Amino acid sequence: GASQFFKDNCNRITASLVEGVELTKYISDINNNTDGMYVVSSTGGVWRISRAKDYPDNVMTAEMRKIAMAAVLSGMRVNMCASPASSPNVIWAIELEA
Amino acid sequence: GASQFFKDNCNRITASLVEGVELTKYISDINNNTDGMYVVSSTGGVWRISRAKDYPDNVMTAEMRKIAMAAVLSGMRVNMCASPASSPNVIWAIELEA
Amino acid sequence: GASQFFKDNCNRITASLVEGVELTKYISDINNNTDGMYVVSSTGGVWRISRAKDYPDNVMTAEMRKIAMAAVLSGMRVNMCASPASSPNVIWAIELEA
Amino acid sequence: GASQFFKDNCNRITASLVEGVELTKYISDINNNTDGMYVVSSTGGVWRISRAKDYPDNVMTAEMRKIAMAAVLSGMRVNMCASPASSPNVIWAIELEA
Amino acid sequence: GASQFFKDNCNRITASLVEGVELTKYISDINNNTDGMYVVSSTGGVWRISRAKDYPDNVMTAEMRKIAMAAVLSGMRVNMCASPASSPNVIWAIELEA
Ligand code: NA
Ligand code: NA
Repeated sequence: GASQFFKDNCNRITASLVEGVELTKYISDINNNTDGMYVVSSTGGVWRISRAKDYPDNVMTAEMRKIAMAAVLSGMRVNMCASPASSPNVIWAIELEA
Repeated sequence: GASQFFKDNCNRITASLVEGVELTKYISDINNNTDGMYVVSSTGGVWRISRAKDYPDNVMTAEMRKIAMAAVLSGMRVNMCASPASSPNVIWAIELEA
Repeated sequence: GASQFFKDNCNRITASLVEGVELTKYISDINNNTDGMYVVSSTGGVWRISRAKDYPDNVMTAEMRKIAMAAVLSGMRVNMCASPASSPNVIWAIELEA
Repeated sequence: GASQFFKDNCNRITASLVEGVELTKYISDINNNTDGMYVVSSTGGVWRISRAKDYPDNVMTAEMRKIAMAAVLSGMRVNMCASPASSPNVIWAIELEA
Repeated sequence: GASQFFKDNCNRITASLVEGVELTKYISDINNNTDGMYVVSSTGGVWRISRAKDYPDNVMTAEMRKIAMAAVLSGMRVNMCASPASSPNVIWAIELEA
């Protein structure tokens, strides 16, 4: 049950809408090769959270990390818009649902 | 119900007062043409949260994001003072109520 | 009740001590004329939270906002040292109590 | 009680190990000549939390603030390596305990 | 247990995967010899959280510290990828598990 606004914003062949995901793992990694921020779902799916140096994307990425860590802490579900082209798929948008 | 203070400030300007809103979705988006931070109400109404690069407004915008996210986690209601100029309407002021 | 330390530091020449305040609203506002961060108590008293652009005061002002929002979320009471020279009165020190 | 590691790092005559402290107030002050962040224990003990502009102490001092806040909100105890003179004392290290 | 993703990435013979660690202390230290951020587990094992002055690694190390603090606050277990060459061992990746 992603909002219709969230669905409308991720409605293209080059992006994957994924709905009602339970995230159960939140990962920070600064190892070589695998550095980044990730989440893993109850199913075992993995996404990478985008990072960005400057404004405005640095506001949105910081909020993606807060959404991700709140979902893992609370068990709230998220809906995601993600790039299918990248492995793990990179999150382009995320929706935290009560 | 909105504080008299908050109602008076919103009544100064042409923006519209919205009371007792229950926010159920919080969105961060870095897609190409819908980038931003947004909230979705229990009735499906959508608003964008103000963005600002610089001081002092970036203080207030950061707190609007925290108020948004707290309302979504807690189910606390919010009152908004929202501009109709844009789609979705932009939150110019918000009040978290316990 | 306010700590002796908090009370001793609130210089009565320049400010007044307010004890055992229950804050029930937290407001962020970016409108042109009512610009700022505020709190509203259970009795309708309003106060403006101080902001600063530079270190070190912006460490303290960030923590005033965290105390304010935590009090509204939790119902924990605060004590304030507030200047009466503006309306709303401005908070120059705040003490969150467990 | 304090970890052996924490005790080991605070084992000198000029700083005191203080264990099982209940913090019940958390103060932000920007007033003339008392500005700073402080905590008050259940028995009336006062400490200033250190402040630092630059890396790496800006990381640790920000974490000391979050530890103090969390202790006040949760009632979790802390252990401190602190100065041994009259209140208010300074803090060299702080351990939040579950 | 560790996600398959997490386990796959802790793949240097010089590194150690530790699973299902319950962290019970979170330390901020600004002493001269021992400055840093640490966690202590329910069995007394100690680790140092990595630090980084600059983007991008400072995004991940900030999230390491949020993961550690959340774990101590909630009792949620963590999985770590850590380096034995050090005393205390240094965390190069960490997975918070709901
Ligand atoms: Na006075
Ligand atoms: Na000592």
